[PDB]
Amino acid sequence: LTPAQALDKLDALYEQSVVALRNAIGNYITSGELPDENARKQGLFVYPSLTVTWDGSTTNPPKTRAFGRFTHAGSYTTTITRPTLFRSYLNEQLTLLYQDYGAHISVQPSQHEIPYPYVILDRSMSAGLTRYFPTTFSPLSHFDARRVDFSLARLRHYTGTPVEHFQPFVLFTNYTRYVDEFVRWGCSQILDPDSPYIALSCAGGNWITAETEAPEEAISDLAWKKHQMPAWHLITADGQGITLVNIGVGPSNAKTICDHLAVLRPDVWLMIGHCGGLRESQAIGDYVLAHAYLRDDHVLDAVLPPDIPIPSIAEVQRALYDATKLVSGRPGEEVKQRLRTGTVVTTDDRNWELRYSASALRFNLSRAVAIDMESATIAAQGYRFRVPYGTLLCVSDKPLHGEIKGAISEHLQIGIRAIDLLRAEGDRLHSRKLRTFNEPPFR
Amino acid sequence: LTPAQALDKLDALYEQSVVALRNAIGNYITSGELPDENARKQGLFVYPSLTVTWDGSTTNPPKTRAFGRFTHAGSYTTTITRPTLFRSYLNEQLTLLYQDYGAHISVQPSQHEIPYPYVILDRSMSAGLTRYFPTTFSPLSHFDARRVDFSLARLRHYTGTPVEHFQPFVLFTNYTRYVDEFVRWGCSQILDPDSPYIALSCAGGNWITAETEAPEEAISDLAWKKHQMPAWHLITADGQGITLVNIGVGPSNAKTICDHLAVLRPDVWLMIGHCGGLRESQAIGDYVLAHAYLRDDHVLDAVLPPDIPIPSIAEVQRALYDATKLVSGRPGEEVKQRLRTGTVVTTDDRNWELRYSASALRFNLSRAVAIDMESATIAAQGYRFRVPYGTLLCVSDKPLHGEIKGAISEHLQIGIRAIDLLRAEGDRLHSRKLRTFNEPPFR
Amino acid sequence: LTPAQALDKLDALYEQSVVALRNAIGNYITSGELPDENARKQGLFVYPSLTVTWDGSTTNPPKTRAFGRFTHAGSYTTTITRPTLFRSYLNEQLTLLYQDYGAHISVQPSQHEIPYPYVILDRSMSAGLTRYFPTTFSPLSHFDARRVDFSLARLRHYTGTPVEHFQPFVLFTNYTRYVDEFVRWGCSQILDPDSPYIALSCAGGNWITAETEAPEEAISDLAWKKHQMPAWHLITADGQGITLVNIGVGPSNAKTICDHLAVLRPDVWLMIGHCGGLRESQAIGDYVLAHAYLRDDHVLDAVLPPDIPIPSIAEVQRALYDATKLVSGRPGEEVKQRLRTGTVVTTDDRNWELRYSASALRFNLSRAVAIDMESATIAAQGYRFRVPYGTLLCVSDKPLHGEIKEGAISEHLQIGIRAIDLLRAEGDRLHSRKLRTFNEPPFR
Ligand SMILES: Nc1ncnc2c([C@@H]3O[C@H](COP(=O)(O)O)[C@@H](O)[C@H]3O)n[nH]c12
Ligand SMILES: Nc1ncnc2c([C@@H]3O[C@H](COP(=O)(O)O)[C@@H](O)[C@H]3O)n[nH]c12
Ligand SMILES: Nc1ncnc2c([C@@H]3O[C@H](COP(=O)(O)O)[C@@H](O)[C@H]3O)n[nH]c12
Repeated sequence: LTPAQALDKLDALYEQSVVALRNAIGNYITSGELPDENARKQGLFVYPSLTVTWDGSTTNPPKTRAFGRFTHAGSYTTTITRPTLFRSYLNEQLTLLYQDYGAHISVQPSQHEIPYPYVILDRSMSAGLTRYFPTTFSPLSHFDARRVDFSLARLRHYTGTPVEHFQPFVLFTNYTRYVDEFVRWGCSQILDPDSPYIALSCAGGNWITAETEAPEEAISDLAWKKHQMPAWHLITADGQGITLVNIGVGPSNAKTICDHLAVLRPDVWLMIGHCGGLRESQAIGDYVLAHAYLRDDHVLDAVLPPDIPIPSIAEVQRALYDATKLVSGRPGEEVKQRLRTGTVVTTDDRNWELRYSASALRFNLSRAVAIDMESATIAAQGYRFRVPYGTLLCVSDKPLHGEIKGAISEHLQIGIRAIDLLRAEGDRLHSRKLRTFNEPPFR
Repeated sequence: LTPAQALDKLDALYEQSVVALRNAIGNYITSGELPDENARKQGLFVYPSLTVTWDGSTTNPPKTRAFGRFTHAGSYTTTITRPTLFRSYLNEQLTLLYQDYGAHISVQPSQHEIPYPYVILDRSMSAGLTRYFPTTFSPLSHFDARRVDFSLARLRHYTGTPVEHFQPFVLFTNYTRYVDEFVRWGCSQILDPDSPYIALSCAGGNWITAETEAPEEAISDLAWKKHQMPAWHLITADGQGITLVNIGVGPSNAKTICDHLAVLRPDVWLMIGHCGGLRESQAIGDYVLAHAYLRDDHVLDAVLPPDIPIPSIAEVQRALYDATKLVSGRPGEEVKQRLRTGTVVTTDDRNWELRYSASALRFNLSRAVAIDMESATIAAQGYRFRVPYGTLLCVSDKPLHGEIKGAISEHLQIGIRAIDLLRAEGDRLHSRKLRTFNEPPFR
Repeated sequence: LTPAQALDKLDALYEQSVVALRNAIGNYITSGELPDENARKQGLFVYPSLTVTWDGSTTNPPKTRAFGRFTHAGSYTTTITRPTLFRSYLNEQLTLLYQDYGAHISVQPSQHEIPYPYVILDRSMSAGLTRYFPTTFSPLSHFDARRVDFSLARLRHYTGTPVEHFQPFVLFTNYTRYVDEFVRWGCSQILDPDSPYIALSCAGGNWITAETEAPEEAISDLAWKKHQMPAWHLITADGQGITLVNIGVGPSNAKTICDHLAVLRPDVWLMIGHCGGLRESQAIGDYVLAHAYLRDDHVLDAVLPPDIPIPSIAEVQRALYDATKLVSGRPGEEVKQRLRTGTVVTTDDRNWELRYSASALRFNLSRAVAIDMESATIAAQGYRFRVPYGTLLCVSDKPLHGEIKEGAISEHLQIGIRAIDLLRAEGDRLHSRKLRTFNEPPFR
């Protein structure tokens, strides 16, 4: 069975089950009719199952590639959802295993039923539905159908945007003004015929395009009230645009959003936000490129102990560095005056200043250069879900030197230019630094 | 007071006290005569004291330099030992503060007496000596006279080498064969009139030079029997040679040697040794460039908690990388097949294999690429003492894939070439990644 | 089946499999030929299996013996390797269970194949070998064939000595000069016709005997360069000599060496080395007999938590004490002036002095008397592997009293040797129940 064939059968089996489930739900709601146990046990409401086998024999397999590899011979399977949404991804991944290892692809109904909430009111019916309907050999991919549907639903909820509009290159900010600037620059790019950017999905619903009646409707103020972490997508025909998510504040929220965004398998996400500068030689407006993180955020301690080192992705580091040279003033070694590369402390205690003594030893021990509340969490999540990551913050205050609580446009530009550099980079973006011993074949 | 003047007064006060102490000791040994309390209380056996003051006013001070900087106005002092041995260092450091800040230098006797053992019997004398003789602002430097004398004495003991022969660029190895190769290459370089290398200090005493009668006396086999960590110095006229220390095995020993070597203020130390490859795609003989460390060595947990991130020094990382391209085969992106960049696990349990299950979770969580017993320790110590560091290991076995327990020359060459690249690098070697908030002015 | 019979069948089955494996390896290397799955599944490359059963019925079994006992009825099994090397041991152990409990012995092929590396080319073969060949009830013994072969190979590597030269009485030292003194005394004993010592296996290869051409070749200086922990064996006809291992420095190394030496089932191992004296009344050259250890070595925390008490073996303690009286002058309570019995601190931080304050509280809390870097580790390992242990250190410095870093070396080593003698004559009184676990394997 081939890639194109596998995709088509997945679409078929999936479409069939969702329709069969929607059908049964309608029947129950109108005539209190229930589905037959036999049909269900036969895959009536089941997710498609994708299996890929490898015999182990191959001339010279990709020993250096970061993804799309086999660590051993055997069968790798996974339930699948929304094949259309994941068409590109699934195609590309299956193609790599097909052409580089001559793997045996096969599709068939799984043993897992689709929870009815994902195929769609009242509350009395809620009692019956949950009673008679579905509610809530190595891994071929990181997440299974259940986990993916779970996160897609949630993404829309926190983002106020359809998941089909998310681009592979993500930018995260903890400062509102950045989206204003992003949207402005975005609309501007859409009007330029030479720019690949043809649309702008906005949190709330707005869909700005070149044929739009007064693109002022871009930023809906009501967006921040109904969505915890509003997103904005600058789309391109080939889906290689830029997504910007205003994550808000705190490690808790940073963890939450990454938990979901991870299922879309981004190519990279960068943290472009504010931070407090801890060094006297630092000036408000300066940049900090994190080369390491002092994880005082707690939120991920249980799944990733604080002593597990979270490294820097060299490719992303150069990108941020180079992009900073270009956009910010003249290049050379002069950047040093405006850019500091060092360790960033991420805390879950905004008011850490009320306890400086207790913190001072840590800052000193870590040679801390800046402090924020999202960096380490985003980076750690990137690391956990094999999503290249990077952090370039901008000093907005100097807590330790009597300057507690513009460069916005420039800062955002550095982020965007970095994206550009990484996009052209092609596959050099992905390395083996994030690969696990039991790494799934799919990227 | 000027740099040259300060150095001269330091030499004087120091020379005087050591002679005065040596004198008093001889008098006691021969005639049981004791020193007079008044003279001592007047600085008879005291170390010289170096004080540097800064008013705070200066046009535009070095805001980007890694060392020789003032974080605030005030006086910085420190006791000093062996001014001749530290002549270059002290001169350079004082010149920087003198010319860039117009700092006020001053020398005077301290309140600290030189422990008699450092200026050099039955149980009867030792009893008297320790009874009647000395026994064992902001800081201007990292270590004080007592701490420095303590380490110099120890360095000679573990190394079997005079401290005056140590060079600024250090190489560490946990494999004996590396010194054989190093000495061979070393003697070879001494015979070449175009090579800056003019001498080779050897563990045990040997001093090979171009005018030597059969330089076969180089490696004294008795060296490993009388010295725990034998060193070899390839010296140059300007003292910019290469020092190689065979550290032996274990985190304990790695910690010990660095504790002392740190007082000589090296420019950099690289770990060039063996390790176990943890990945199936790794082949014996491949190289591992550490970008992070999983500190399971324990030995430094109390002074530097395992959650404090130990970063990579970019400059050292590139030098190790480039040096690997040059020396090892052809350049390009092909290095990837021979070189893996990733996280190294340093353990204090050589037989960790006897407990794979317990370890496996850690290896996986850290994306471990290799495992040794000294790396993280050496790097952590470098970090602690502000000594740029780096690690480039060579896979000598594959514990997880059966194969358990020429390239040596190549490996060593990579280390040496890296040193060369860093030496030419000049000051770009030192960055601010290791600076503390209360960083002493002296490098 | 009887002891002698079991030994013979073990030798047979083992010899057969090793030869069968060596054969298959040769075939692959020369003709790329692979073994047949059926033969292997039939015990072609398999280790012998030793099983001992007990019905539970017996007049009056040894209720006080430290080893060779049954806690309950049932079958006890274990894979076995190098039956020749372990002939004495295996025979003695099987004899005890046979005659004291009338146990049912039986030998047969196991389900475990011998990893090819233990029966010993190039690099392009390593890939194939590891692909087509074997790579790297209740237990009858502490270690199985896999674990034993693993350690034997390693012992030779760290020691620079063939495993069959190791004696039951082991001495550990962290000071080079002790081997010089040991070898000297050793050669001397070999020349004396009244001494049971007939040979001296040396690290590196040398095999000194009475018929040797200038026994100066004893200590090969190159030994410390090619072997991390050089050993020296003073052998006797009945293999009851003394083995000396120069372990070097650190808890890591102390742990490593004991991990391997334990499979040879020593009768005892003593730590005879230097330490720092922490008491003002202590004089350089004094002795310290450890009655307890403050484990600040870390290296064994995971498998043996620091709060599990590591006790002193009374028999070993008396031997060390008496030996000290004899060798170090006259007996009586006059030893007190030269010998202090107390708690020893074992750390993995040689430069602990750089943090005295942080340590002071601990030293004080434990009534610490000395500090070193190997004792607690050696002792803990002995405890873990049921190998009687003891520590008698010699103060080489006084870190806390201005005396920071030999005739006494010879005396110290003599105390160690005399202690061994006392323990050797002690017979079985050496082994007690203080090290027995609830699920203790029948074999010593
Ligand atoms: N001195 C400081 N301490 C902690 N967090 C921050 C920040 C960042 O700014 C945000 C905090 O916002 P407020 O400064 O409005 O409380 C956080 O998302 C955090 O990443 N800037 N300066 C900081
Ligand atoms: N699989 C492994 N596990 C732990 N350490 C090592 C080493 C290294 O090898 C040395 C240990 O030597 P041996 O392999 O001779 O015991 C240590 O210095 C350590 O850094 N190589 N392979 C290793
Ligand atoms: N004051 C002290 N602190 C720690 N270890 C030791 C030792 C022992 O001496 C050895 C250390 O050697 P060096 O004293 O040459 O560094 C270790 O094996 C250790 O057991 N002697 N004195 C010591």
